[PDB]
Amino acid sequence: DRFYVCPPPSGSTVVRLEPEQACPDMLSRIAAAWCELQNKDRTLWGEMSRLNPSAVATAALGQRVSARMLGDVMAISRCVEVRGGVYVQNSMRVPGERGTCYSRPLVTFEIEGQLGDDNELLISRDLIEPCTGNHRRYFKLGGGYVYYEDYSYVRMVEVPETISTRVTL
Amino acid sequence: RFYVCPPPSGSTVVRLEPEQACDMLSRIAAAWCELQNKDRTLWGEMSRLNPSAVATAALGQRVSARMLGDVMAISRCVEVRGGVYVQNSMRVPGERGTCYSRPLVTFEHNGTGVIEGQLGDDNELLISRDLIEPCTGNHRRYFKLGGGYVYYEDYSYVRMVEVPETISTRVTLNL
Amino acid sequence: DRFYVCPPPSGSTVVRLEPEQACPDMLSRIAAAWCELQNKDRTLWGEMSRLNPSAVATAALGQRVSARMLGDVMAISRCVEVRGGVYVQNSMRVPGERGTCYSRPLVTFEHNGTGVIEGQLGDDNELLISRDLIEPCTGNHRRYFKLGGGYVYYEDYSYVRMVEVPETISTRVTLNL
Repeated sequence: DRFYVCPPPSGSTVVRLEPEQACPDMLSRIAAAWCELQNKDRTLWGEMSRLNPSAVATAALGQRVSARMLGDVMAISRCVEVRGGVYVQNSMRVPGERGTCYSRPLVTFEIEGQLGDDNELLISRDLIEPCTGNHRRYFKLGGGYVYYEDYSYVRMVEVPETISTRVTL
Repeated sequence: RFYVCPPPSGSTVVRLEPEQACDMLSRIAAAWCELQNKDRTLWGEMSRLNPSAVATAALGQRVSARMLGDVMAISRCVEVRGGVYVQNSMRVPGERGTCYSRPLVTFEHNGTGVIEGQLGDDNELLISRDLIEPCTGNHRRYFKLGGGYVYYEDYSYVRMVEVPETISTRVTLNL
Repeated sequence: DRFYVCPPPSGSTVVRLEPEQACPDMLSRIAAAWCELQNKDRTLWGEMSRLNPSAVATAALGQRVSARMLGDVMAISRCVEVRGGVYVQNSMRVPGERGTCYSRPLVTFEHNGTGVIEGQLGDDNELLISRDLIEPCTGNHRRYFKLGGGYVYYEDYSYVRMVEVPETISTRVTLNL
């Protein structure tokens, strides 16, 4: 899948989450339940907007967007594809400090940033954690995954095993 | 509307209904069942951070709630009757650096008298004024207030606004 | 329901949450929206999998598993039934320091792999071998923990009685056909 950078949301585009919607023979009990379902779910969507507004808004608009909460309202900025080659960097240790490492891999792309959630590329290399033993991480990188051990790069891996929360109809 | 939330007591205690035992309208019915079983886990996880919002959704009436271990304490929320005064400055008078996360309000009714509290989520008026955060530059906020929203640049009131711009995760089913 | 121990997931089995799928007159309008609904829904599961991957995994599989993140992927390990009896401690007060307390009850139970484990009641009837879920103490302290098919009641950090909570609240949407 594609790489995006996410431009900071300005206080310009301000939107909110579509409120609960009023609700209206076996094609009719289904329609009302479907409505009541959608309404109730909005409470879950509400809670997520608080913490992960970006991901609530991408799902809502069907496009890659960045978001921040400015209180009780959302500030939307469109994301941009990175056509280039992206390159991951061997170490994940911070060259100026010991006992601190980047929590996610460093990359360079066409600038010196680091890998975010779901193939987002950041410019800010500032996701850091205290270092650990048995440090093992798999990071989604484009179509595949890249594996790290003791914060030193190891290999690109496939992860075929899959778990699902879909309901089959 | 507006609401005050009394603190729930250990009087009536409830819990989330557990997962349930489960031609085309039959498979659909089955999927519908399973979907409810699966969503159940989403509701459970939220009920720990925000039991209130879980309860009110499940109840149909604005309620408040707290977790007592794995069980939930409830109280109905009182509907606010009367005018409201929104303060203009969200800076705490007591200290520099620290301010209010949401706008202060004064309103009044029921037992017993005028309350100096603050604006909560989803048009809940709080009594406790403790929603505190250190000051930041270029600090824009909006806060839901009744139907519309109240704008706030660098920690003080500007104007009343609106938001025609609606974003939906809702899914449509036109039968 | 039944009790469960949960071995720590080594990265031996590592999984990912299955991606969204491309979506295909009145019956069609449904399966379409049903598919768009699962698609949308996946963002919620993506989120939860970040705080409680164990619960995301057990819902997915239909069995009690315990998970932990290793980056953007889930280490899975299948949980095992505990079958012997169980001793519940009366006092959720921690022995070492005043003011510090367990936030879930202490249990002792016996396993088949290892022997007697001095553990602790956890969510949805899981038994943990650790005894380190620790909050500070409080007055006015009332808790109800899920234990077997009932709930056990504690006041001021010490056992009281075996309650039942008949009272139920629900987010379910009924559909009758």
